[PDB]
Amino acid sequence: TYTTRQIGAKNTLEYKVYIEKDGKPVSAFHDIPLYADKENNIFNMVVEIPRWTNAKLEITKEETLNPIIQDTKKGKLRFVRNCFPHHGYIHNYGAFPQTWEDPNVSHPETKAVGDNDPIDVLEIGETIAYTGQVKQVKALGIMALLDEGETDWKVIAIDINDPLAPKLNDIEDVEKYFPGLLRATNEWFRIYKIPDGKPENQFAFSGEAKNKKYALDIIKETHDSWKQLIAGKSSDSKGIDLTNVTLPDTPTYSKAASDAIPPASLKADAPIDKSIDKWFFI
Amino acid sequence: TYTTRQIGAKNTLEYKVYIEKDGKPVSAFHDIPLYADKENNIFNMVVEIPRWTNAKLEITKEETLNPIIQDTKKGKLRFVRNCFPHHGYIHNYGAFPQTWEDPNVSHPETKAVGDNDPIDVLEIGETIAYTGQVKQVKALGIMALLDEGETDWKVIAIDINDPLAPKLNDIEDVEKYFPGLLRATNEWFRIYKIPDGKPENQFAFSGEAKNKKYALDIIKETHDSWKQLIAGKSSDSKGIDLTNVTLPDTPTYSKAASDAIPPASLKADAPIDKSIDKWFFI
Ligand SMILES: [Mn+2]
Ligand SMILES: [Mn+2]
Ligand SMILES: [Mn+2]
Ligand SMILES: [Mn+2]
Ligand SMILES: [Mn+2]
Ligand SMILES: [Mn+2]
Ligand SMILES: [Mn+2]
Ligand SMILES: [Mn+2]
Repeated sequence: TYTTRQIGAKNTLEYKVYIEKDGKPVSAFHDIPLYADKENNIFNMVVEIPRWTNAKLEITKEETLNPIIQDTKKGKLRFVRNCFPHHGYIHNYGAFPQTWEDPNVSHPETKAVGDNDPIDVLEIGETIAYTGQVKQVKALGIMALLDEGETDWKVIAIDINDPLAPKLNDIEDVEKYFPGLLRATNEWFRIYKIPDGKPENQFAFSGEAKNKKYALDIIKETHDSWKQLIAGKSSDSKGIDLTNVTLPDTPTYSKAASDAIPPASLKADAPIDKSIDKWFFI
Repeated sequence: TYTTRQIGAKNTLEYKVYIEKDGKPVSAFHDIPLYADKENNIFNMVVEIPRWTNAKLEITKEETLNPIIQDTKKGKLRFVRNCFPHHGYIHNYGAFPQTWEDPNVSHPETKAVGDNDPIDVLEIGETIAYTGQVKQVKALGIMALLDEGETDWKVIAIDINDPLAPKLNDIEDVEKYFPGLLRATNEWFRIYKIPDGKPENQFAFSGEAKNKKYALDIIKETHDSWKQLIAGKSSDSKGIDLTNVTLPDTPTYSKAASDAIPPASLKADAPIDKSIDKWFFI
């Protein structure tokens, strides 16, 4: 069973969320299996950001056991702005562990290098998830986002426990049960950084959402890039901390890393500056 | 100075918010002056529901001093559902005190009786308001909503402290600085109750937002209806509690009413059922 270990208050620089496997901290990047049920195409998704929130939380590549922490820009805590008609993130957002968008190679389909991070997942179920939650989802499709010129695929998925899950089997079903969502998803990733002064992003395939099979191929591909990385065979690992406690066959395996993680110190959320309330009409 | 006296925890049946004037509870319906600046037409708006929230809090007509209490449905707290692409309410929502949508007569403009409540206000500023907040706003326009067949005007307004207030002077400026807000406003009020089993709402004037001049005229007439009501001259007050502590000339004036209100008993917000998370595509 996976649980979370929180250090500090949310919305502070000291906030860290470690994922625990049976009470013991494990690497959120390397120790959680990508597949919950391989042949049935059920995956383990690590949730970073709950729907309708702004704090840009992410699994950190540079710290041991890769806790989830808030991203920073110029020494300041990072928050995504509200762009009409959306309120913060419009999906439960996270990544698939044991995957890597290889920055060392130009990807053929997008003609750009990867963004140096596990592949991204948009979970569309009704329930709002929590930071550090490990959930089982099934893939429905995938969108080729070129984020600031880098390959940054967005997998469309759904918690297997969602009431609609059995009725969603491929990308065509998303438009059927969630009309307008794919259109709103394309728009969201194109414009979410404009309030920060960044240019609009673009999508390959004219923003088309590829089907489940295509999505599976990309996922497995990024999983193989991770296999190379964790074996220590990448030409450039970019300072990613490869410490893990469940892969004894790897050179960075260390059972003792778990014991070095500090105990939980869950404190009440810190306040967020009122400027984050603002709705941008871009 | 207007402050708030909170009884209980937010999101519970016992939650009440009384508005205080210099430390003394006053009627949120009758004792708060409609105009903050009559010559400049600056109005006092009582905030019921903050933007992006769901609890349907309202000024209560039947309780002494008319505190803000959450509406209920079948013994349970009433929450408005999230209808794609909106999250809860898309405006800071409230009312103008000392106004009344008269249910005893059919309004010439819409040919329907009033909904028996203070006229409604949509405040479009960037900052998220708080329940029980008395804010000064300028009127920009008005929409003729026929809610379940009753005259239910919606005044469009903005906090005079908003950074864009100087630039917004009439209805046309809303589309100029908040493109799409009006269309979204039209859609929100048409569909927000479909998930509750209600039929879609309608708008007179083809759902067009009338200008400031027009709005001022309607507010004036609802203010005159209230003047009749508070005087005890309405043919039927529908059981509304007309107790007030600032209008000596009225038969229901009673200064001791402030003293009967118990002291503030603020508690931390109570959790909201996860079912409220659900996004409806209707
Ligand atoms: Mn990032
Ligand atoms: Mn990511
Ligand atoms: Mn990105
Ligand atoms: Mn990414
Ligand atoms: Mn009502
Ligand atoms: Mn109202
Ligand atoms: Mn109504
Ligand atoms: Mn009303």
